[PDB]
Amino acid sequence: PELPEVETIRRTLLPLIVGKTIEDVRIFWPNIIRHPRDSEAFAARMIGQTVRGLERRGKFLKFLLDRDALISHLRMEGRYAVASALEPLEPHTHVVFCFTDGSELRYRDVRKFGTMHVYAKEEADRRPPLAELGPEPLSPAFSPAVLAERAVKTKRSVKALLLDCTVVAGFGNIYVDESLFRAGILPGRPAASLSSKEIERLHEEMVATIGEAVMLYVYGRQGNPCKRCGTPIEKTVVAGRGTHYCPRCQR
DNA sequence: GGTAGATCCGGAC
DNA sequence: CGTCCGGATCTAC
Ligand SMILES: [Zn+2]
Repeated sequence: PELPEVETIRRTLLPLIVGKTIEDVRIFWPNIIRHPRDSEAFAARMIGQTVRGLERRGKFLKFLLDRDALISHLRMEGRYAVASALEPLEPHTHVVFCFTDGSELRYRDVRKFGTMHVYAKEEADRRPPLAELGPEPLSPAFSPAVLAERAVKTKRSVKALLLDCTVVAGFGNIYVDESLFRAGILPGRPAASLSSKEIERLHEEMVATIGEAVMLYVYGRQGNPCKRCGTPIEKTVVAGRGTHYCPRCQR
């Protein structure tokens, strides 16, 4: 899921697990667990902790417990569900947190691609994967001035810049293509080639696109007419990713 | 120290 | 049906 979907998950999941105490943690694909390296240690440390909150940073969910934070990334296909311990698990369930009330928080992923890290709460923000995360795209800390500073110091494309999690947190491939289209900027443009007016227009569209979705012009629309000018949308590879643009609207 | 390339994964061509 | 593809490391020029 993208950042707006992660925010929805954070909002809806919290009341379903807040105040529940972990009684067991079952791990069916150990590779999901990244810290501690031993999944038996990951399971053992969670037991007896109560869920106190749920925050989001970028596309990461941070489950706040008594002493620990569990930091979770779903990638494209991960999903959480809260359900009864009496019912059969859905396919591709890799990690289950069993609560003392007979309910469970279940993690499901066909692609087996998500990650989980557990640290003492106070350590979480200074260790992987949160450690070098950039500002929230909807926060004042992400300003056109911060964006200009990163753009001018790199040789990379503007698309590669926006994909960099140290520049802005959790801004997905879909939103990068959509924001660049709305801003009228080609995704292959060197980031340092952007004018001051382009930078602020880009920031503005980034904030609008992501802000709208939390409260498509190009992505996946290749070979189809641009909704603004009727030019067929093109697809290319930029920064190793599928990249969608209108070659007339974007410059 | 910036940055491309390697790495993980399975459903879909 | 070997290869393609997302995000965010981690590795190593
Ligand atoms: Zn157009």
